[PDB]
Amino acid sequence: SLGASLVNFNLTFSWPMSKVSAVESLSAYPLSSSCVILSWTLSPDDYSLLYLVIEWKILNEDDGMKWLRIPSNVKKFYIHDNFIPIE
Amino acid sequence: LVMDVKVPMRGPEFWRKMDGDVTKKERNVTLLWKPLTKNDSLCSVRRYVVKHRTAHNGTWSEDVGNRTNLTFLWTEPAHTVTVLAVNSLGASLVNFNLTFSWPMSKVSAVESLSAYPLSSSCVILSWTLSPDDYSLLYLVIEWKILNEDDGMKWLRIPSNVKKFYIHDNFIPIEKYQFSLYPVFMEGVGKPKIINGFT
Repeated sequence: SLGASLVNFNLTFSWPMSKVSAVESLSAYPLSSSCVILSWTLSPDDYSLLYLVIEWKILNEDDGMKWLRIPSNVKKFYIHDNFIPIE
Repeated sequence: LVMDVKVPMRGPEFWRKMDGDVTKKERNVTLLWKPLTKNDSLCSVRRYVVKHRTAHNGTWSEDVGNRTNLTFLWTEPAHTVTVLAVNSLGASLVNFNLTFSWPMSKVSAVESLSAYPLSSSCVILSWTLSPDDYSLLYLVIEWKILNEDDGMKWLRIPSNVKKFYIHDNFIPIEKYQFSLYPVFMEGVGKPKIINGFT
């Protein structure tokens, strides 16, 4: 009612930029049936890496998208979700 | 005042418990079913009638009263049994017929079976089936603590599904043996047996 949000996030779409990688290594370990630790080592970035986005889904599925934003200043993350053991 | 308005819709779902040595042609079959809900039992059920069917003794009906259990001795190679829920106005219209046949007990329908502990009281069971030649009505999953005598519980699974959710207070320290029994018109099929925790 008083105005717009002050701090806002900007996301650019660019196909050549979609060909630029920043993650060297990525691994996931199921800490529990709902908690999974995601570890990653990042390459030395030339373009400004604002943050990361982790997308998890059932493998070999069109839908089921679940995404979470991760700060670019960390190396390990805890993903909490009603994970399906079979999939 | 609640009085039975009509005849019951469908009969109860029942399974068998086997007692006796394998070498015995004659063995005790303990039929176990559940009481019918007001959706099926309508208002009240006065008794259950077990109508048998054999190639020699023909069809004879046995009343078990309100009991949901009935043990009968099976000797003939083929023996069909049907259960009807009789109320103040009549018996249950739709009734399941289950056939016992030792050769037909060697017919398998499940290609692969697996169980997964969704939670302490939730387990998902998945299965892939062989392409059936005999007429398959449904499946019957029997789960019990592995290497135990009693405590087994069974559920009727529709044959059209490939996954089933079983919600029971399983013992986490005890591994459970799951036995999925394919039910055919010709008789009970050969089960698929797996072992898994919960």
